[PDB]
Amino acid sequence: IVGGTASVRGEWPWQVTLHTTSPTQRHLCGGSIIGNQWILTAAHCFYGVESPKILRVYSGILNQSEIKEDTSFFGVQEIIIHDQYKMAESGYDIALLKLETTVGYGDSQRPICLPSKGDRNVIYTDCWVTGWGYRKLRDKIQNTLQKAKIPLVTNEECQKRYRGHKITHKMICAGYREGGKDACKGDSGGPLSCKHNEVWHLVGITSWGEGCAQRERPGVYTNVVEYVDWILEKTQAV
Ligand SMILES: COC(=O)Nc1ccc(NC(=O)[C@@H]2c3ccccc3CCN2C(=O)/C=C/c2c(-n3cnnn3)ccc(Cl)c2F)cc1
Repeated sequence: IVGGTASVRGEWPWQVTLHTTSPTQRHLCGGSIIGNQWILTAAHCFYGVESPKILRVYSGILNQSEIKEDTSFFGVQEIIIHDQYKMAESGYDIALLKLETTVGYGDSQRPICLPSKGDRNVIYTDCWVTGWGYRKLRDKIQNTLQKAKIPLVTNEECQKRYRGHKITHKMICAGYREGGKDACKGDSGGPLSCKHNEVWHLVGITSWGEGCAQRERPGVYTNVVEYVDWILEKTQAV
């Protein structure tokens, strides 16, 4: 996160840190708890990931220093990547992780609500991007979970900012015209959470952008409301 501040413990209880153990253990991507065995993240996180056996999901973490060999995590049973996904810049940048065990809900770890189909017309005024990513393009994974409040940008304005790309309605952009506050390397897959009628909704999945927090280069997120039926298909299968 560029231009962010340290979060408080339990502020984003749906935020997870997805680690890979190959070749050594390290933070790979952010993610969100959406169900007791379901993590919603970005499909691009799994480039070259051959098996779910190298993945570890950590919930209820404020600081990366909380994670040692003895720290409990959730194993990943299945990686489900959207069938139409090719690359982040083309859309469909969405994946589900089916966990090997159930997440026990509490004040440190709980699910974020998916946006409603009726909430497609609603205007979100209080949106936040969170993660352990870089603070500048050449930086490092941060110890403490950072947060930044960012305004949502219309599809029309976002398309003006990205000539040469096709910004579809399955994408949602966010950022200040002048830049300064945005997601950066290591934040991808994490949430873009918006508070509406005192309830937090998973509005976007941190996906891509040209650089980090650049003037007139908003962050591009998977527009979660457009994938609600896909999420239900995968998580509510008979
Ligand atoms: C040695 O340890 C490390 O350096 N760890 C470390 C650990 C993890 C990442 N993740 C990434 O780079 C991941 C990642 C993960 C898997 C496969 C590929 C990629 C590439 C994209 N990506 C981002 O985080 C997305 C950046 C991003 C962004 N940036 C543009 N350029 N940089 N940021 C601007 C706006 C928005 Cl919305 C973004 F979402 C990097 C370094």
